[PDB]
Amino acid sequence: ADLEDNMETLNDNLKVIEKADNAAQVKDALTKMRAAALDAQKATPPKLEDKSPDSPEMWDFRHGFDHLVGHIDDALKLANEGKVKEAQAAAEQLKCECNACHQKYR
Ligand code: HEC
Ligand SMILES: [Fe+3]
Repeated sequence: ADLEDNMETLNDNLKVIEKADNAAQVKDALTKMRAAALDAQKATPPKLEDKSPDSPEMWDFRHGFDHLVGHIDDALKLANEGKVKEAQAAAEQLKCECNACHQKYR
């Protein structure tokens, strides 16, 4: 999918998590978020469309998704072990990282 769709999916699955009732629901939502984040990593953001694929901006962009996924991964662990409330908190606080990349490249 293209970058905007993947970003909508992250934003929407965050909403799924915020109102989820059990760890299985949070697990599936974080799973779809992880895939979308790595899919978004393969795109080129409009602001960087005419930079080299190997530019420092493009690698800071791509590395942001690695960093996001690392936090999703530990949130996923919590949900895998039944910690609904902690995984929800871990998930909602991803917004800090969302906003940090947005300030630079959105
Ligand atoms: C950089 C590594 C990013 C991270 C991490 C997140 N986002 Fe993002 N976002 C990024 C860019 C470069 C853009 C612009 C996309 C474009 O094509 O113009 C966006 C945009 C969004 C949007 C708007 C989507 C749209 O319809 O135009 C949303 C709703 C959004 N981003 C949400 C979002 C969330 C919830 C994130 C954390 C889970 C997140 N983003 C991370 C770059 C990056
Ligand atoms: Fe970790």
